[PDB]
Amino acid sequence: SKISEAVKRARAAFSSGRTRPLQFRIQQLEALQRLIQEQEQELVGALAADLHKNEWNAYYEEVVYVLEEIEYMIQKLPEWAADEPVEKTPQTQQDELYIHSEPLGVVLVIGTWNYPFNLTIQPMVGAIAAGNAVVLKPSELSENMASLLATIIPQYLDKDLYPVINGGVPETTELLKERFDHILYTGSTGVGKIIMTAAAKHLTPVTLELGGKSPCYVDKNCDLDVACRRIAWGKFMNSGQTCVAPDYILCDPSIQNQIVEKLKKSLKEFYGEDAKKSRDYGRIISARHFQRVMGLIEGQKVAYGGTGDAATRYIAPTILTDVDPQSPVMQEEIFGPVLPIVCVRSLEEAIQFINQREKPLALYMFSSNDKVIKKMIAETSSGGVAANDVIVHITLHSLPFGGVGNSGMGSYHGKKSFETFSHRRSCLVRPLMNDEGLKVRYPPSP
Amino acid sequence: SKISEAVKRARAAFSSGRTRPLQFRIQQLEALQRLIQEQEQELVGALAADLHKNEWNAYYEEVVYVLEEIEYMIQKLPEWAADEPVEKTPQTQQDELYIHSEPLGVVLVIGTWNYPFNLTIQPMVGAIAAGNAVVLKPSELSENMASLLATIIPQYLDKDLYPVINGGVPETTELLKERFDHILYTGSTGVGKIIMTAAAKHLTPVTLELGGKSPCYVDKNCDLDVACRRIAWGKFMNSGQTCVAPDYILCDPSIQNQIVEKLKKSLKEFYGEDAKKSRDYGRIISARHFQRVMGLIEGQKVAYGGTGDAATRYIAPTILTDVDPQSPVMQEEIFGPVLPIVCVRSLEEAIQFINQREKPLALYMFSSNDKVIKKMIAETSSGGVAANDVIVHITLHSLPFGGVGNSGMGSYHGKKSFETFSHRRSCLVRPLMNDEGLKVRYPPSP
Ligand SMILES: CC(=O)Nc1ccc(Nc2ccc(S(C)(=O)=O)cc2[N+](=O)[O-])cc1
Ligand SMILES: CC(=O)Nc1ccc(Nc2ccc(S(C)(=O)=O)cc2[N+](=O)[O-])cc1
Repeated sequence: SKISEAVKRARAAFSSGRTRPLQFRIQQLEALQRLIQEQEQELVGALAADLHKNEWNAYYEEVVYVLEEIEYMIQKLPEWAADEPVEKTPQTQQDELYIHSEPLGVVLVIGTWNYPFNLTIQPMVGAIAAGNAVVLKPSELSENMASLLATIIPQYLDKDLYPVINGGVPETTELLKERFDHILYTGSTGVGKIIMTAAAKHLTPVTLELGGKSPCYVDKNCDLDVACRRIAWGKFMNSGQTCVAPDYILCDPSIQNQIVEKLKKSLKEFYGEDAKKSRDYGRIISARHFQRVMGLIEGQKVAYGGTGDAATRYIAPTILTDVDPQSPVMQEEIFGPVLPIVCVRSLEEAIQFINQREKPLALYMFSSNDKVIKKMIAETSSGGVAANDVIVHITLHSLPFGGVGNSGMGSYHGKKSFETFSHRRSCLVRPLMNDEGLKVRYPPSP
Repeated sequence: SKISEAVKRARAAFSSGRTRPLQFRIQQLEALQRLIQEQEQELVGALAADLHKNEWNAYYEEVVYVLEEIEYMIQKLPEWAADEPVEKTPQTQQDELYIHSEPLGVVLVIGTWNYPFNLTIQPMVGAIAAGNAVVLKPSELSENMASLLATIIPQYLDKDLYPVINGGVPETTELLKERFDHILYTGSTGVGKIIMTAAAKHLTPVTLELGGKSPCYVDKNCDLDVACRRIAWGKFMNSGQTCVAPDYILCDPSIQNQIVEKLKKSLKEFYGEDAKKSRDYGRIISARHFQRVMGLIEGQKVAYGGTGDAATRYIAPTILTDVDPQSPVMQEEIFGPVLPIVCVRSLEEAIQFINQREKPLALYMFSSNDKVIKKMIAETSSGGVAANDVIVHITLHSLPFGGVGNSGMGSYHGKKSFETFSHRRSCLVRPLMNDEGLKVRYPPSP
């Protein structure tokens, strides 16, 4: 009964109080740091095999953000873990009022496949920092990374506290019968409901980082040269397989073709004339997803790319024009290198378009006008927002990353990770003295 | 069917953007303030009929805390709602980084019966302040308060935005099929799982204020006169029907009888020789609960009280001695005026006793030694903690109130209510100019 054994062993190890001193956690974190350094080439190998990442983007688009998180947490831990004194009242002057931070217990992190290292290990850094045992369940789709982590994690980190669980849906389903103190899951909206249903049975709090279609509004009087380069970058990295990728563009029909053009120009700079020959361009994860993505290109007006190779699972950077909001490519998260352009004739119409759909993980807008930015923000709802750039808003330690509605609940990154994986316990400490002022509360009343 | 209409009307009213300006929210809150003043005697009448509260404790043990919350929120709203600037990095100097607060949408508050006004309206204050539509579902067990709120709420507050839903389990069950943006529920652990299961279907975030047995540890060398007075107060108010009532006592067998004695002494001061003749002493809510509470007194060593009257649903303040941890009275939340005393022979044994059970909403300890206080806190887990008092820790605006594990998830009160009923949206605003520092990210890579 291996799953149950790993969980039981993790719980027992947590109960012994081993994780409580900050020294212990900082050292596990320092062990992770060494893992990342000593296994750099193996990590690159795994990412290359799974997603056709090269050595540069394997580091600068995934791994390096784990390191920065580790470095930041090690540094801020004593301050975060310290009891937090709070505002008193005229009646609680003599009292101590503070918030006490403590671990939840055993935490489950369920990873996903598009960034199989980062989206497994970054949440773990937080949960470790917060003093929890952490059970890991990597995605099977990132087969090479899943198998590597199961090997190297126990080589560096405490064996009982941080077990890795292998498998897929059947194994995952069985893991969710075990009692956890917190569950963090990154993946799809549909599975989020399953995680939550399973969590309810033990009243387990959850953090769900889910999906949706992240809109990208482009304004008329803005510099499209800068805009389209940034959009193309965030859209086409990892072959479009990014939760906060700009999924589609909204723009006035008068600027459509210029956008198409400036995108091509930027794409050619990134990946050359043929993207299949670029070491910087990725591949689709699985055969099933390759076909899903191809099927969305059908019956569409292609302005660029449009072709794919089933063997190596390559899809050329594709731009679609005059796209029908009801067509398949606009009815699901694309998660591939296909960028539809939908026309709207005003800011107000773009806002309405966004609000009639489920709330996205990210919302993007490009504009020189501060008032256009402020209005779209005030009148929409999304997990997070970036104006005049993409992706970057989820890499800053001071901005919590998370969804809302269908794109998720809860958040992590930086201090938020510590908070998410802790219980914040309200404490009141009074002196035990006969206080004559408190005698009014006691019966009988006058 | 008319449940569906109320929700739809509430959603449409929220969609119109009516709740967004702070002016509107403050107005609704000022209307609630008016309600509490103009309906003071009707509220007292309802609480007297349901729980045998008198006019003094109806106000000072319930209603006054709604008022303080309203006054505090009105005052702090502009500050809380304001965009919150966050720490920058050397690379985001030119940028704007802030957290934007926005309503979730339509909020459901499901109330409970023991404090049928406070535990319905206090959460509502927060959800209103945060700019949501708020659907209310009062507990049917507090039949008089449930029926009153359905009458008076629409007289003072916006009719579409803040509907009251009448009924019980069947009506509640049907309400949970509707799509909400947040659900707050106060009640039992068992029903919490149902709420959460229903919430998963729409990925609705939940705040669960649940139950458990709140322990009260009494140390050997502390002044038992002050201790037992405070314990008896918190234990026996509202006839023991309090989520954060000290449920049982843990103490060394050497101080047991003194405790029993000092409790009697305090009880006699509160409610006279016969508590049935005191207008300050409450009654059990329902016939079903009266019997539940009586059945827990059986086969137990009674040291005081022990008798009850089925007609008026009165149970005398009861103290049980040398109680077996395995007996019924120690295997469920008492929620009645029956105080068991369980013997432990050390602090370490008390800690172990607490940790082997489900996590309680509150943990109480009485001691002159701060090192004993600090140790029990560090080595246990509970929703909140009070040392050398009871109840009071959940009445301070700066201490979030909520559970952990089986005692619940999430929290509210003060600023936390505002946060809980909002989405905290991370915003990054960059200038749309050229940035040569950004060039390093674009392919082709080194
Ligand atoms: C900031 C920058 O220049 N480049 C850059 C490149 C890649 C990333 N990574 C990155 C991008 C998106 C996502 S997600 C959650 O939307 O799938 C996750 C990561 N991640 O954590 O690895 C983050 C930043
Ligand atoms: C602070 C003080 O002296 N007395 C005092 C007396 C009564 C209360 N009320 C009070 C006590 C407990 C609970 S609960 C959630 O545990 O059921 C709720 C309320 N309530 O309705 O606000 C709060 C404070």
